[PDB]
Amino acid sequence: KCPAVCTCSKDNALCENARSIPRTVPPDVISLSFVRSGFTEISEGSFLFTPSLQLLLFTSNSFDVISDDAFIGLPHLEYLFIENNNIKSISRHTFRGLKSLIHLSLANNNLQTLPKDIFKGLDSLTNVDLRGNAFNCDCKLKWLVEWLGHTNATVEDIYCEGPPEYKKRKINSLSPKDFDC
Ligand SMILES: *[C@@H]1O[C@H](CO)[C@@H](O)[C@H](O)[C@H]1NC(C)=O
Repeated sequence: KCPAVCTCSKDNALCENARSIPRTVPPDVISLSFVRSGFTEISEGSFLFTPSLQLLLFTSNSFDVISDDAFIGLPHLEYLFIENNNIKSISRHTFRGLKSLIHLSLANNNLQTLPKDIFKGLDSLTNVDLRGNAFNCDCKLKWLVEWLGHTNATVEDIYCEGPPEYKKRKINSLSPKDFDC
Protein backbone atom coordinates (compact mmCIF):
# COMPACT_ATOMS: atom_id res chain seq x y z
CA LYS A 1 0.00 0.00 0.00
CA CYS A 2 3.03 2.26 0.44
CA PRO A 3 3.36 4.38 -2.74
CA ALA A 4 5.93 3.17 -5.26
CA VAL A 5 7.76 6.52 -5.41
CA CYS A 6 7.92 6.60 -1.59
CA THR A 7 9.45 4.66 1.27
CA CYS A 8 7.33 4.34 4.41
CA SER A 9 8.62 4.11 7.98
CA LYS A 10 6.67 3.39 11.19
CA ASP A 11 4.14 6.25 10.96
CA ASN A 12 5.83 8.30 8.23
CA ALA A 13 6.43 8.27 4.48
CA LEU A 14 9.22 9.95 2.49
CA CYS A 15 9.03 10.43 -1.29
CA GLU A 16 12.10 11.11 -3.44
CA ASN A 17 11.91 12.03 -7.14
CA ALA A 18 8.13 11.61 -7.14
CA ARG A 19 6.64 12.57 -10.50
CA SER A 20 3.26 13.35 -8.92
CA ILE A 21 1.74 13.87 -5.48
CA PRO A 22 0.38 10.44 -4.49
CA ARG A 23 -3.28 10.35 -3.47
CA THR A 24 -3.08 6.77 -2.14
CA VAL A 25 -0.96 7.48 0.96
CA PRO A 26 -1.88 5.11 3.81
CA PRO A 27 -4.17 6.64 6.44
CA ASP A 28 -1.82 5.71 9.31
CA VAL A 29 0.84 8.10 7.94
CA ILE A 30 0.57 11.46 9.72
CA SER A 31 3.53 13.32 8.18
CA LEU A 32 4.84 13.46 4.64
CA SER A 33 8.07 14.61 3.04
CA PHE A 34 8.90 15.36 -0.61
CA VAL A 35 12.59 15.57 -1.59
CA ARG A 36 13.89 16.37 -5.09
CA SER A 37 10.43 15.68 -6.47
CA GLY A 38 9.75 15.55 -10.19
CA PHE A 39 6.59 17.64 -10.25
CA THR A 40 7.11 21.37 -10.80
CA GLU A 41 3.86 22.70 -9.30
CA ILE A 42 1.42 22.12 -6.44
CA SER A 43 -2.08 22.55 -7.84
CA GLU A 44 -5.17 23.10 -5.69
CA GLY A 45 -6.71 20.11 -3.95
CA SER A 46 -3.58 17.97 -4.24
CA PHE A 47 -3.73 16.77 -0.60
CA LEU A 48 -7.52 16.27 -0.42
CA PHE A 49 -7.14 12.48 -0.12
CA THR A 50 -4.53 12.57 2.68
CA PRO A 51 -6.50 14.32 5.45
CA SER A 52 -4.59 12.52 8.22
CA LEU A 53 -1.46 14.65 7.72
CA GLN A 54 -0.24 16.58 10.76
CA LEU A 55 3.14 17.55 9.24
CA LEU A 56 4.30 18.22 5.70
CA LEU A 57 7.79 18.79 4.32
CA PHE A 58 9.06 20.04 0.96
CA THR A 59 12.82 20.32 0.50
CA SER A 60 15.23 20.46 -2.45
CA ASN A 61 12.46 21.00 -5.00
CA SER A 62 12.08 23.40 -7.92
CA PHE A 63 8.56 24.84 -8.03
CA ASP A 64 7.16 27.20 -10.65
CA VAL A 65 4.01 28.09 -8.68
CA ILE A 66 2.44 26.99 -5.40
CA SER A 67 -1.12 27.97 -6.24
CA ASP A 68 -4.13 28.93 -4.13
CA ASP A 69 -5.87 26.26 -2.05
CA ALA A 70 -3.02 23.81 -2.64
CA PHE A 71 -3.27 22.60 0.97
CA ILE A 72 -7.07 22.59 1.11
CA GLY A 73 -8.37 19.47 2.81
CA LEU A 74 -5.66 19.36 5.51
CA PRO A 75 -7.60 20.08 8.71
CA HIS A 76 -5.13 18.32 11.03
CA LEU A 77 -1.95 19.87 9.58
CA GLU A 78 -0.05 21.51 12.45
CA TYR A 79 3.40 21.64 10.80
CA LEU A 80 4.27 22.79 7.27
CA PHE A 81 7.96 23.06 6.34
CA ILE A 82 8.87 24.39 2.88
CA GLU A 83 12.64 24.91 2.91
CA ASN A 84 15.64 24.80 0.55
CA ASN A 85 13.45 25.07 -2.54
CA ASN A 86 13.37 27.14 -5.72
CA ILE A 87 9.91 28.75 -5.72
CA LYS A 88 9.17 31.27 -8.47
CA SER A 89 5.63 32.16 -7.37
CA ILE A 90 3.63 31.82 -4.15
CA SER A 91 -0.05 32.76 -4.23
CA ARG A 92 -2.13 34.78 -1.78
CA HIS A 93 -4.50 31.95 -0.79
CA THR A 94 -1.83 29.22 -0.91
CA PHE A 95 -2.14 28.48 2.81
CA ARG A 96 -5.91 29.08 2.97
CA GLY A 97 -7.73 26.32 4.84
CA LEU A 98 -5.09 25.49 7.48
CA LYS A 99 -6.53 26.70 10.78
CA SER A 100 -4.68 24.07 12.85
CA LEU A 101 -1.28 25.09 11.45
CA ILE A 102 1.06 25.78 14.36
CA HIS A 103 4.57 26.00 12.88
CA LEU A 104 5.12 27.25 9.33
CA SER A 105 8.59 27.58 7.80
CA LEU A 106 9.29 29.16 4.42
CA ALA A 107 12.96 29.62 5.31
CA ASN A 108 15.82 29.33 2.80
CA ASN A 109 13.71 29.42 -0.37
CA ASN A 110 15.41 32.59 -1.70
CA LEU A 111 12.02 34.22 -2.17
CA GLN A 112 11.96 37.83 -3.35
CA THR A 113 8.42 38.63 -2.15
CA LEU A 114 5.28 37.40 -0.37
CA PRO A 115 1.70 38.28 -1.35
CA LYS A 116 -0.52 40.31 0.94
CA ASP A 117 -2.62 38.35 3.46
CA ILE A 118 -0.71 35.14 2.77
CA PHE A 119 -0.86 34.39 6.52
CA LYS A 120 -4.48 35.53 6.91
CA GLY A 121 -6.69 32.84 8.42
CA LEU A 122 -3.88 30.95 10.20
CA ASP A 123 -5.17 31.19 13.76
CA SER A 124 -3.19 28.39 15.47
CA LEU A 125 0.04 29.90 14.08
CA THR A 126 2.64 30.27 16.84
CA ASN A 127 5.83 30.42 14.75
CA VAL A 128 6.86 31.52 11.26
CA ASP A 129 10.37 31.14 9.85
CA LEU A 130 11.00 33.60 7.00
CA ARG A 131 14.79 33.70 7.35
CA GLY A 132 17.22 32.98 4.53
CA ASN A 133 15.27 34.62 1.68
CA ALA A 134 16.07 37.27 -0.94
CA PHE A 135 13.37 39.77 0.14
CA ASN A 136 13.56 43.23 -1.48
CA CYS A 137 12.13 46.23 0.43
CA ASP A 138 9.18 47.59 -1.60
CA CYS A 139 5.67 48.97 -1.13
CA LYS A 140 3.96 45.66 -1.99
CA LEU A 141 5.71 43.94 0.94
CA LYS A 142 4.61 46.93 3.04
CA TRP A 143 1.79 44.88 4.59
CA LEU A 144 4.41 42.49 6.00
CA VAL A 145 5.77 45.03 8.47
CA GLU A 146 2.23 45.68 9.72
CA TRP A 147 1.70 41.93 9.95
CA LEU A 148 4.96 41.72 11.89
CA GLY A 149 3.68 44.29 14.38
CA HIS A 150 0.27 42.79 15.13
CA THR A 151 1.20 39.10 14.86
CA ASN A 152 1.01 36.68 17.74
CA ALA A 153 3.50 34.25 16.25
CA THR A 154 7.23 34.25 16.98
CA VAL A 155 9.06 35.49 13.86
CA GLU A 156 12.84 35.73 13.96
CA ASP A 157 14.59 38.75 12.48
CA ILE A 158 14.69 38.96 8.68
CA TYR A 159 16.28 41.57 6.43
CA CYS A 160 15.77 42.91 2.90
CA GLU A 161 18.76 42.50 0.57
CA GLY A 162 17.73 45.40 -1.62
CA PRO A 163 17.80 48.21 -2.49
CA PRO A 164 21.60 48.30 -2.22
CA GLU A 165 21.49 51.46 -0.09
CA TYR A 166 19.10 49.79 2.38
CA LYS A 167 20.73 46.35 2.14
CA LYS A 168 20.58 44.23 5.31
CA ARG A 169 17.97 46.38 7.08
CA LYS A 170 15.90 44.79 9.84
CA ILE A 171 12.43 44.00 8.47
CA ASN A 172 11.19 43.69 12.05
CA SER A 173 12.54 47.11 13.03
CA LEU A 174 10.95 48.65 9.93
CA SER A 175 7.88 50.81 10.53
CA PRO A 176 5.12 52.29 8.33
CA LYS A 177 6.65 55.76 8.81
CA ASP A 178 9.82 54.69 6.98
CA PHE A 179 8.61 53.83 3.45
CA ASP A 180 6.89 56.40 1.24
CA CYS A 181 4.43 54.91 -1.23
C1 LIG B 1 -3.23 35.00 20.10
O1 LIG B 1 -4.52 35.08 19.39
C2 LIG B 1 -5.59 34.46 20.11
C3 LIG B 1 -6.83 34.53 19.24
O2 LIG B 1 -6.57 34.15 17.90
C4 LIG B 1 -5.79 35.14 21.47
O3 LIG B 1 -6.79 34.43 22.19
C5 LIG B 1 -4.49 35.17 22.28
O4 LIG B 1 -4.69 35.94 23.46
C6 LIG B 1 -3.34 35.76 21.44
N1 LIG B 1 -2.09 35.67 22.18
C7 LIG B 1 -1.49 36.72 22.76
C8 LIG B 1 -2.18 38.04 22.60
O5 LIG B 1 -0.43 36.61 23.38
